[PDB]
Amino acid sequence: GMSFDINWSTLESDNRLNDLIRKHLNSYLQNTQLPSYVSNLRVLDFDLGKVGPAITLKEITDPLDEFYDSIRESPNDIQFLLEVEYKGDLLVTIGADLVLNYPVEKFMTLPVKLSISDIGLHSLCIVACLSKQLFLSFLCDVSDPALDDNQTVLDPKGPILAATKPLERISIVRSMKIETEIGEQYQGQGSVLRSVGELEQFLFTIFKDFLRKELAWPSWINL
Amino acid sequence: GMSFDINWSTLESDNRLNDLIRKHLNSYLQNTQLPSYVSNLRVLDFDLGKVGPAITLKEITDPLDEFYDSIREESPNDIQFLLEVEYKGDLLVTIGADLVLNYPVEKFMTLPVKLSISDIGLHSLCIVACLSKQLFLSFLCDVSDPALDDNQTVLDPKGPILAATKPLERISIVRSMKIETEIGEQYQGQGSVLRSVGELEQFLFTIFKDFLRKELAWPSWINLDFN
Repeated sequence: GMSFDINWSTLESDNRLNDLIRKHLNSYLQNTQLPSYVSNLRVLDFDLGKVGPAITLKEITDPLDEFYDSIRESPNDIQFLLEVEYKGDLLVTIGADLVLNYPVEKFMTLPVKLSISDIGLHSLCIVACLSKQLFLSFLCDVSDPALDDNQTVLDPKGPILAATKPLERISIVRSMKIETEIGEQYQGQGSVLRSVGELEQFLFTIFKDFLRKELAWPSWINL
Repeated sequence: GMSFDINWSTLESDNRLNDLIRKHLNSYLQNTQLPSYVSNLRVLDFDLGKVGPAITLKEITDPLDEFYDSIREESPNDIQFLLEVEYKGDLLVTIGADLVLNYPVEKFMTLPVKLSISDIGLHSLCIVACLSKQLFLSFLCDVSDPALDDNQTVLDPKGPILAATKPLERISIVRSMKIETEIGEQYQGQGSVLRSVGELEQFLFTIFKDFLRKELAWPSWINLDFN
């Protein structure tokens, strides 16, 4: 490709944007139900990073007709079909309050720190634009099995775009790293470490679901 | 900012884009009048590079009306970006030249010679307009151009930038450039050869600048269409 360094300070600040994303994500978190062992989940900080994705424009066409059906509830309009490969420094700092003991009740609360980072990604996205609104979406994973025999992704009767069989499609996100810091007080006993463990499992699944319902086809991010 | 790698291979081409630029640069060279010391100028190879510019968003607006009559020529919502572009990438031009030497006697000798233009410095204000269905890029100004003091907005059509376009009244889009020259090592001894080479390097420098002026600098512009 070719190396670009893009700065949009005057459109919206990195601070501003990061906090917009942070507020969405918090909106997803405080609107999902929480388990036994976690009492409070919130996004402390979000940082999109200084490292972006490798974008490969593969096709350019008119927007899909499902958009026109979406607005019937022209022209000028154009959709990009892009092969996006992200291996960057997106960082989500999440705070939580873990509930410690089965015995008796509510024995102790703990402040805990989780860090979602190093998000791996190879995927097919479409970015459509139609007066006025701009449309970004993650369609597929590049190595998803229903692209075999070179069948174009933009086929509406295809399984991709139909989304008739979500179970069979490989997850958009290929890699992820969730780390967890607790006070050195509690690194000693395994009960705490176990609760931490499935806290990170739960967080993994929660994030999985977030991207599924926000970014994955059929779920749209709209500007 | 944020680091992007953009690839437009699906639409040609690294080869075909390079060869297009090469063909039109050759078109410029073969159509420019030459000094006595250089007989022939030609483009051996062109390579846009793997390194692009640092782009900073500098406001946004609806496209200038000049576009719309340059389309009466022949739509909301079209849009124009005003960009601070800073290029110091790896653009590489390999140019062949025929050197004329006539020291003793007359037209004594001509010398196949090979020049390398590289490290093109650039810091400028560009505008990228998109109207159905066409995308228009043009380099308006140099960042440190004197008609940008007063903080007079560039997009003022009555302002000098956009209206004037006078040949020498705006600092050249191109700030820096480095030209190397390869000749037969048997000729590295003679000073006359080296001096002719120097004059050639300067002349080539100039030529390339005005080429980029005539191709990129407002009111000249580049068109990419989707049809």
